[PDB]
Amino acid sequence: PGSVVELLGKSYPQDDHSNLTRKVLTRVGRNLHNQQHHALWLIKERVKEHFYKQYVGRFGTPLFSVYDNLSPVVTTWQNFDSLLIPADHPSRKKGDNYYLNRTHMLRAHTSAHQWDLLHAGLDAFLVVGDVYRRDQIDSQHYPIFHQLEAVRLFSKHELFAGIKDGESLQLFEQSSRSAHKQETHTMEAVKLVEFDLKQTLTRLMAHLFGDELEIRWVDCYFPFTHPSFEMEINFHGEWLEVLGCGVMEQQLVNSAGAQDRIGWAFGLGLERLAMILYDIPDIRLFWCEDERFLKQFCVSNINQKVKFQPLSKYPAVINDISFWLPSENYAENDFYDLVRTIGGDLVEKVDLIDKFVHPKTHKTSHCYRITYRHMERTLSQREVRHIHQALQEAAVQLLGVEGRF
Ligand SMILES: N[C@@H](Cc1ccccc1)C(=O)O
Repeated sequence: PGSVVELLGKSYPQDDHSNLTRKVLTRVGRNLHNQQHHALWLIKERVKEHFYKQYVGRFGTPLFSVYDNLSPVVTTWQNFDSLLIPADHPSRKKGDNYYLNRTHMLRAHTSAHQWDLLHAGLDAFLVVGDVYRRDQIDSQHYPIFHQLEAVRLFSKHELFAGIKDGESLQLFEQSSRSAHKQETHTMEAVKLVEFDLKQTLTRLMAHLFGDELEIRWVDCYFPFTHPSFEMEINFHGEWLEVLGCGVMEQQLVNSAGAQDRIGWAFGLGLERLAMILYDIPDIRLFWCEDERFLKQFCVSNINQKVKFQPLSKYPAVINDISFWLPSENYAENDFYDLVRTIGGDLVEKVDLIDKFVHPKTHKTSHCYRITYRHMERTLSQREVRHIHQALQEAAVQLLGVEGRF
Protein backbone atom coordinates (compact mmCIF):
# COMPACT_ATOMS: atom_id res chain seq x y z
CA PRO A 1 0.00 0.00 0.00
CA GLY A 2 2.17 2.82 1.37
CA SER A 3 4.65 0.82 3.44
CA VAL A 4 8.42 0.62 2.85
CA VAL A 5 10.37 3.15 0.78
CA GLU A 6 13.30 2.05 -1.39
CA LEU A 7 16.07 4.57 -2.02
CA LEU A 8 19.58 4.31 -3.53
CA GLY A 9 19.70 0.54 -2.88
CA LYS A 10 18.25 0.45 0.65
CA SER A 11 14.86 -0.19 2.22
CA TYR A 12 13.14 2.04 4.80
CA PRO A 13 10.00 0.78 6.60
CA GLN A 14 7.35 3.45 6.96
CA ASP A 15 5.80 4.54 10.25
CA ASP A 16 4.15 7.46 12.05
CA HIS A 17 7.01 9.83 11.15
CA SER A 18 7.26 8.94 7.45
CA ASN A 19 6.23 11.84 5.25
CA LEU A 20 8.27 11.70 2.05
CA THR A 21 6.55 12.35 -1.25
CA ARG A 22 7.51 10.49 -4.43
CA LYS A 23 8.13 13.91 -5.99
CA VAL A 24 10.84 14.86 -3.50
CA LEU A 25 12.42 11.43 -3.82
CA THR A 26 12.74 11.89 -7.61
CA ARG A 27 15.17 14.72 -6.79
CA VAL A 28 17.54 12.66 -4.61
CA GLY A 29 20.74 11.79 -6.44
CA ARG A 30 20.38 14.63 -8.96
CA ASN A 31 23.36 16.34 -7.25
CA LEU A 32 23.21 19.63 -9.10
CA HIS A 33 26.18 20.80 -7.02
CA ASN A 34 28.22 18.12 -8.85
CA GLN A 35 26.78 18.75 -12.35
CA GLN A 36 29.48 20.36 -14.50
CA HIS A 37 28.46 23.86 -15.73
CA HIS A 38 25.51 24.24 -13.34
CA ALA A 39 25.32 27.54 -11.46
CA LEU A 40 25.58 25.73 -8.12
CA TRP A 41 28.52 23.60 -9.25
CA LEU A 42 30.20 26.83 -10.39
CA ILE A 43 29.91 28.47 -6.98
CA LYS A 44 31.17 25.29 -5.31
CA GLU A 45 34.26 25.18 -7.53
CA ARG A 46 35.06 28.84 -6.92
CA VAL A 47 34.77 28.34 -3.16
CA LYS A 48 37.02 25.27 -3.45
CA GLU A 49 39.64 27.32 -5.30
CA HIS A 50 39.54 30.05 -2.65
CA PHE A 51 40.41 27.63 0.16
CA TYR A 52 42.96 25.67 -1.90
CA LYS A 53 44.72 28.87 -3.00
CA GLN A 54 43.94 31.95 -0.89
CA TYR A 55 43.19 31.17 2.77
CA VAL A 56 46.62 31.31 4.57
CA GLY A 57 47.39 29.96 8.03
CA ARG A 58 50.21 30.90 10.39
CA PHE A 59 51.48 27.35 10.24
CA GLY A 60 50.49 26.24 6.76
CA THR A 61 47.19 26.67 5.00
CA PRO A 62 45.01 23.92 6.49
CA LEU A 63 44.07 21.36 3.90
CA PHE A 64 40.29 21.65 3.45
CA SER A 65 39.39 18.17 2.24
CA VAL A 66 36.14 18.23 0.28
CA TYR A 67 33.13 15.92 0.73
CA ASP A 68 30.53 16.61 -1.95
CA ASN A 69 29.11 13.08 -2.36
CA LEU A 70 27.82 12.17 1.07
CA SER A 71 24.43 10.46 0.98
CA PRO A 72 21.65 12.81 2.13
CA VAL A 73 20.12 9.96 4.16
CA VAL A 74 21.05 10.51 7.82
CA THR A 75 19.94 9.48 11.27
CA THR A 76 18.20 11.93 13.55
CA TRP A 77 21.28 11.55 15.69
CA GLN A 78 23.47 12.96 12.88
CA ASN A 79 21.01 15.68 11.95
CA PHE A 80 19.99 16.81 15.47
CA ASP A 81 21.53 15.23 18.55
CA SER A 82 25.18 15.34 17.45
CA LEU A 83 24.66 19.13 17.12
CA LEU A 84 23.22 19.53 20.64
CA ILE A 85 19.79 20.38 19.29
CA PRO A 86 17.34 19.79 22.15
CA ALA A 87 14.75 17.03 22.09
CA ASP A 88 11.88 19.55 22.21
CA HIS A 89 13.36 21.91 19.63
CA PRO A 90 10.89 23.03 16.93
CA SER A 91 13.38 22.23 14.15
CA ARG A 92 12.58 18.54 14.82
CA LYS A 93 8.88 18.90 13.92
CA LYS A 94 7.44 16.42 11.41
CA GLY A 95 5.87 19.41 9.68
CA ASP A 96 9.32 20.77 8.83
CA ASN A 97 11.45 17.74 7.86
CA TYR A 98 11.32 14.82 5.43
CA TYR A 99 11.36 11.70 7.59
CA LEU A 100 11.83 8.32 5.97
CA ASN A 101 10.82 6.91 9.35
CA ARG A 102 11.42 7.59 13.06
CA THR A 103 15.16 7.00 12.73
CA HIS A 104 16.23 7.98 9.20
CA MET A 105 15.62 11.27 7.41
CA LEU A 106 16.79 13.40 4.55
CA ARG A 107 19.32 15.80 6.05
CA ALA A 108 17.97 19.31 6.63
CA HIS A 109 21.48 20.80 6.68
CA THR A 110 25.04 19.84 5.79
CA SER A 111 25.86 20.34 9.50
CA ALA A 112 24.50 16.78 9.90
CA HIS A 113 28.02 15.65 8.84
CA GLN A 114 30.13 17.87 11.16
CA TRP A 115 30.41 15.31 13.96
CA ASP A 116 31.27 12.37 11.68
CA LEU A 117 34.02 14.28 9.90
CA LEU A 118 35.44 15.66 13.18
CA HIS A 119 35.25 12.09 14.52
CA ALA A 120 37.45 10.90 11.66
CA GLY A 121 40.11 13.33 12.94
CA LEU A 122 39.88 16.02 10.25
CA ASP A 123 40.92 19.56 11.22
CA ALA A 124 39.45 21.36 8.19
CA PHE A 125 36.91 20.33 5.63
CA LEU A 126 34.16 21.40 3.28
CA VAL A 127 30.85 19.54 2.92
CA VAL A 128 28.65 20.24 -0.12
CA GLY A 129 25.30 18.62 -0.63
CA ASP A 130 21.61 18.74 -1.37
CA VAL A 131 19.46 19.32 1.75
CA TYR A 132 15.72 18.89 2.31
CA ARG A 133 13.09 20.95 4.15
CA ARG A 134 9.30 21.03 4.32
CA ASP A 135 8.24 24.65 4.00
CA GLN A 136 6.05 27.18 2.20
CA ILE A 137 5.89 27.72 -1.57
CA ASP A 138 7.39 30.94 -2.96
CA SER A 139 10.21 31.99 -5.28
CA GLN A 140 12.71 31.77 -2.38
CA HIS A 141 11.71 28.33 -1.07
CA TYR A 142 12.09 24.87 -2.59
CA PRO A 143 11.86 21.44 -0.92
CA ILE A 144 15.47 20.72 -1.92
CA PHE A 145 18.31 23.21 -1.90
CA HIS A 146 22.07 23.08 -1.48
CA GLN A 147 24.49 24.10 1.23
CA LEU A 148 28.25 24.32 1.57
CA GLU A 149 29.57 23.70 5.10
CA ALA A 150 33.09 24.52 6.28
CA VAL A 151 34.77 23.60 9.54
CA ARG A 152 38.22 24.84 10.62
CA LEU A 153 39.96 23.78 13.84
CA PHE A 154 42.89 25.43 15.68
CA SER A 155 45.41 24.13 18.18
CA LYS A 156 46.54 26.38 21.03
CA HIS A 157 50.00 27.20 19.64
CA GLU A 158 48.65 27.59 16.10
CA LEU A 159 46.08 30.17 17.21
CA PHE A 160 48.63 32.13 19.27
CA ALA A 161 51.56 31.55 16.88
CA GLY A 162 52.04 35.25 16.15
CA ILE A 163 52.63 36.32 19.76
CA LYS A 164 55.74 36.49 21.95
CA ASP A 165 54.29 34.70 25.02
CA GLY A 166 52.19 32.11 23.22
CA GLU A 167 52.49 28.97 25.34
CA SER A 168 51.09 30.82 28.43
CA LEU A 169 47.82 31.87 26.76
CA GLN A 170 45.21 29.13 26.61
CA LEU A 171 42.12 28.02 24.72
CA PHE A 172 40.11 26.85 27.72
CA GLU A 173 39.05 28.06 31.15
CA GLN A 174 36.06 27.65 33.47
CA SER A 175 34.01 30.83 33.69
CA SER A 176 30.54 31.87 32.58
CA ARG A 177 28.74 32.01 29.27
CA SER A 178 28.20 35.53 27.97
CA ALA A 179 26.87 37.04 24.77
CA HIS A 180 30.46 36.89 23.51
CA LYS A 181 31.84 33.49 24.54
CA GLN A 182 31.17 29.98 25.80
CA GLU A 183 31.75 29.09 29.44
CA THR A 184 34.89 26.99 28.77
CA HIS A 185 36.48 29.32 26.18
CA THR A 186 38.93 32.10 27.00
CA MET A 187 38.13 35.53 25.62
CA GLU A 188 41.60 35.60 24.03
CA ALA A 189 40.88 32.47 21.98
CA VAL A 190 37.34 33.47 20.97
CA LYS A 191 38.41 36.88 19.66
CA LEU A 192 41.05 35.26 17.43
CA VAL A 193 38.75 32.51 16.13
CA GLU A 194 35.94 34.99 15.44
CA PHE A 195 38.38 37.29 13.64
CA ASP A 196 39.68 34.48 11.44
CA LEU A 197 36.13 33.32 10.62
CA LYS A 198 34.89 36.76 9.60
CA GLN A 199 38.07 37.69 7.70
CA THR A 200 37.85 34.38 5.81
CA LEU A 201 34.21 34.91 4.83
CA THR A 202 34.73 38.59 3.94
CA ARG A 203 37.57 37.66 1.58
CA LEU A 204 35.61 34.73 0.16
CA MET A 205 32.74 37.10 -0.67
CA ALA A 206 35.12 39.58 -2.31
CA HIS A 207 36.49 36.65 -4.33
CA LEU A 208 32.96 35.86 -5.51
CA PHE A 209 31.38 39.31 -6.03
CA GLY A 210 33.74 42.27 -6.08
CA ASP A 211 34.85 44.90 -3.61
CA GLU A 212 31.72 47.07 -3.79
CA LEU A 213 29.32 44.71 -2.03
CA GLU A 214 27.64 45.76 1.21
CA ILE A 215 27.71 43.08 3.91
CA ARG A 216 26.76 43.10 7.58
CA TRP A 217 27.05 40.65 10.50
CA VAL A 218 23.93 39.95 12.57
CA ASP A 219 24.18 38.22 15.97
CA CYS A 220 22.01 35.11 16.13
CA TYR A 221 21.66 31.76 17.88
CA PHE A 222 22.42 28.15 16.95
CA PRO A 223 22.57 25.19 19.36
CA PHE A 224 25.92 24.08 17.86
CA THR A 225 27.88 27.37 17.80
CA HIS A 226 28.42 30.27 20.19
CA PRO A 227 28.87 33.15 19.55
CA SER A 228 27.00 32.89 16.24
CA PHE A 229 26.28 35.24 13.34
CA GLU A 230 24.39 35.49 10.10
CA MET A 231 26.03 37.32 7.24
CA GLU A 232 23.60 39.50 5.28
CA ILE A 233 24.19 41.06 1.85
CA ASN A 234 22.33 44.17 0.77
CA PHE A 235 20.68 43.26 -2.54
CA HIS A 236 17.99 45.18 -4.41
CA GLY A 237 17.60 47.46 -1.41
CA GLU A 238 17.10 44.66 1.15
CA TRP A 239 19.43 42.91 3.62
CA LEU A 240 19.42 39.18 2.72
CA GLU A 241 21.02 36.49 4.87
CA VAL A 242 23.23 34.04 2.96
CA LEU A 243 24.97 32.03 5.70
CA GLY A 244 25.07 31.16 9.37
CA CYS A 245 28.37 30.73 11.25
CA GLY A 246 30.05 30.82 14.62
CA VAL A 247 32.50 29.36 17.10
CA MET A 248 31.75 25.67 17.46
CA GLU A 249 30.23 24.51 20.73
CA GLN A 250 33.03 22.86 22.66
CA GLN A 251 30.82 19.98 23.86
CA LEU A 252 30.36 19.02 20.20
CA VAL A 253 34.07 19.22 19.37
CA ASN A 254 34.97 17.36 22.57
CA SER A 255 32.36 14.65 21.91
CA ALA A 256 33.94 13.92 18.51
CA GLY A 257 37.38 13.46 20.13
CA ALA A 258 39.00 16.79 19.25
CA GLN A 259 39.28 17.93 22.88
CA ASP A 260 42.47 19.94 22.20
CA ARG A 261 40.92 22.11 19.48
CA ILE A 262 38.76 25.20 19.10
CA GLY A 263 36.97 25.75 15.81
CA TRP A 264 34.72 27.84 13.66
CA ALA A 265 32.10 26.64 11.21
CA PHE A 266 29.76 28.15 8.65
CA GLY A 267 27.07 26.99 6.29
CA LEU A 268 26.10 28.95 3.21
CA GLY A 269 23.01 28.57 1.08
CA LEU A 270 24.23 28.09 -2.47
CA GLU A 271 20.87 29.08 -4.04
CA ARG A 272 20.60 32.20 -1.85
CA LEU A 273 24.12 33.22 -2.86
CA ALA A 274 23.66 32.29 -6.53
CA MET A 275 20.39 34.26 -6.69
CA ILE A 276 22.24 37.35 -5.45
CA LEU A 277 25.45 36.74 -7.39
CA TYR A 278 23.74 36.22 -10.77
CA ASP A 279 20.40 38.01 -10.11
CA ILE A 280 18.26 34.90 -10.57
CA PRO A 281 14.63 35.71 -9.66
CA ASP A 282 13.12 32.30 -8.83
CA ILE A 283 14.65 29.20 -7.25
CA ARG A 284 12.74 26.94 -9.69
CA LEU A 285 15.14 28.13 -12.43
CA PHE A 286 17.89 25.92 -10.99
CA TRP A 287 15.75 22.89 -11.91
CA CYS A 288 14.44 23.71 -15.38
CA GLU A 289 15.82 22.62 -18.76
CA ASP A 290 15.32 25.88 -20.69
CA GLU A 291 18.65 26.48 -22.46
CA ARG A 292 17.97 30.24 -22.19
CA PHE A 293 18.95 29.79 -18.52
CA LEU A 294 21.28 26.77 -18.61
CA LYS A 295 23.78 27.83 -21.29
CA GLN A 296 24.68 31.08 -19.49
CA PHE A 297 26.77 29.16 -16.94
CA CYS A 298 28.61 27.02 -19.53
CA VAL A 299 31.84 29.03 -19.49
CA SER A 300 35.43 28.45 -20.63
CA ASN A 301 36.84 28.41 -17.07
CA ILE A 302 35.37 28.71 -13.58
CA ASN A 303 36.70 32.26 -13.30
CA GLN A 304 35.21 33.65 -16.52
CA LYS A 305 32.72 36.09 -14.98
CA VAL A 306 29.24 35.02 -16.12
CA LYS A 307 27.02 38.07 -16.63
CA PHE A 308 23.62 36.39 -16.30
CA GLN A 309 21.01 37.89 -18.64
CA PRO A 310 17.40 38.16 -17.45
CA LEU A 311 14.71 35.92 -18.87
CA SER A 312 11.33 37.12 -20.02
CA LYS A 313 8.66 36.80 -17.34
CA TYR A 314 5.23 35.42 -18.24
CA PRO A 315 1.77 36.25 -16.85
CA ALA A 316 0.32 34.50 -13.81
CA VAL A 317 -3.03 32.79 -13.20
CA ILE A 318 -4.48 33.08 -9.68
CA ASN A 319 -7.04 30.64 -8.23
CA ASP A 320 -8.32 30.23 -4.69
CA ILE A 321 -9.05 26.94 -2.98
CA SER A 322 -11.06 26.62 0.25
CA PHE A 323 -11.86 23.50 2.25
CA TRP A 324 -12.85 22.37 5.73
CA LEU A 325 -9.95 20.96 7.71
CA PRO A 326 -10.03 17.34 8.92
CA SER A 327 -11.06 17.01 12.55
CA GLU A 328 -7.59 17.58 14.07
CA ASN A 329 -5.59 15.77 11.34
CA TYR A 330 -3.95 18.44 9.19
CA ALA A 331 -0.76 20.40 8.60
CA GLU A 332 -0.30 23.35 6.26
CA ASN A 333 2.88 21.76 4.91
CA ASP A 334 0.90 18.64 3.91
CA PHE A 335 -1.05 20.79 1.46
CA TYR A 336 2.12 22.43 0.17
CA ASP A 337 3.62 18.98 -0.49
CA LEU A 338 0.46 18.05 -2.43
CA VAL A 339 0.56 21.26 -4.48
CA ARG A 340 4.21 20.53 -5.33
CA THR A 341 3.19 17.03 -6.39
CA ILE A 342 0.30 18.02 -8.67
CA GLY A 343 1.23 21.59 -9.58
CA GLY A 344 4.99 21.12 -9.53
CA ASP A 345 6.96 23.93 -11.13
CA LEU A 346 3.75 25.51 -12.47
CA VAL A 347 3.14 27.02 -9.02
CA GLU A 348 5.03 30.18 -8.08
CA LYS A 349 3.56 30.62 -4.61
CA VAL A 350 0.80 29.67 -2.19
CA ASP A 351 -0.55 31.93 0.56
CA LEU A 352 -2.95 30.94 3.31
CA ILE A 353 -5.17 34.00 3.04
CA ASP A 354 -8.00 33.22 5.46
CA LYS A 355 -9.01 30.91 8.30
CA PHE A 356 -12.02 30.74 10.60
CA VAL A 357 -14.05 28.39 12.82
CA HIS A 358 -17.71 27.61 12.12
CA PRO A 359 -19.80 27.67 15.33
CA LYS A 360 -22.54 25.20 14.39
CA THR A 361 -20.04 22.51 13.34
CA HIS A 362 -16.74 23.48 15.10
CA LYS A 363 -14.90 22.94 11.79
CA THR A 364 -11.94 25.05 10.72
CA SER A 365 -11.86 26.39 7.17
CA HIS A 366 -8.72 27.40 5.26
CA CYS A 367 -8.57 29.47 2.07
CA TYR A 368 -5.34 29.41 0.05
CA ARG A 369 -4.44 31.66 -2.88
CA ILE A 370 -2.41 29.77 -5.50
CA THR A 371 -0.32 31.78 -7.97
CA TYR A 372 0.32 29.76 -11.12
CA ARG A 373 3.19 31.07 -13.22
CA HIS A 374 5.56 29.07 -15.41
CA MET A 375 9.22 30.10 -15.71
CA GLU A 376 9.36 29.20 -19.42
CA ARG A 377 6.02 30.07 -21.03
CA THR A 378 2.54 31.52 -20.67
CA LEU A 379 0.00 29.28 -18.95
CA SER A 380 -3.50 29.07 -20.40
CA GLN A 381 -6.53 29.61 -18.17
CA ARG A 382 -7.75 26.19 -19.31
CA GLU A 383 -4.79 24.02 -18.32
CA VAL A 384 -4.59 25.80 -14.95
CA ARG A 385 -8.33 25.37 -14.28
CA HIS A 386 -8.11 21.62 -14.90
CA ILE A 387 -4.94 21.31 -12.79
CA HIS A 388 -6.58 23.33 -10.02
CA GLN A 389 -9.67 21.10 -10.18
CA ALA A 390 -7.44 18.02 -10.01
CA LEU A 391 -5.75 19.55 -6.95
CA GLN A 392 -9.13 19.96 -5.25
CA GLU A 393 -10.05 16.32 -5.90
CA ALA A 394 -6.65 15.05 -4.71
CA ALA A 395 -7.00 17.20 -1.58
CA VAL A 396 -10.30 15.53 -0.69
CA GLN A 397 -8.98 12.04 -1.42
CA LEU A 398 -5.59 12.29 0.29
CA LEU A 399 -5.74 14.98 2.97
CA GLY A 400 -9.31 14.23 4.03
CA VAL A 401 -10.40 17.84 3.53
CA GLU A 402 -14.01 18.80 2.81
CA GLY A 403 -14.45 20.83 -0.36
CA ARG A 404 -15.85 24.32 0.21
CA PHE A 405 -14.70 25.99 -3.02
N1 LIG B 1 23.24 24.70 9.64
C1 LIG B 1 22.87 26.11 9.64
C2 LIG B 1 24.04 26.98 9.16
C3 LIG B 1 25.26 26.91 10.07
C4 LIG B 1 26.32 26.04 9.80
C5 LIG B 1 27.44 25.97 10.65
C6 LIG B 1 27.49 26.77 11.77
C7 LIG B 1 26.42 27.63 12.06
C8 LIG B 1 25.31 27.69 11.20
C9 LIG B 1 21.66 26.30 8.73
O1 LIG B 1 21.30 25.36 8.02
O2 LIG B 1 21.04 27.38 8.70
